[PDB]
Amino acid sequence: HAEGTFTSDVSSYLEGQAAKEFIAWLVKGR
Repeated sequence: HAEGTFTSDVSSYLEGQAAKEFIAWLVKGR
């Protein structure tokens, strides 16, 4: 922890994961 100090990963992962919702929306919209 200490903004860079590992923390980066865990967060980026949350982001990288979350994205799906919209990534798929464009199909999972009809």
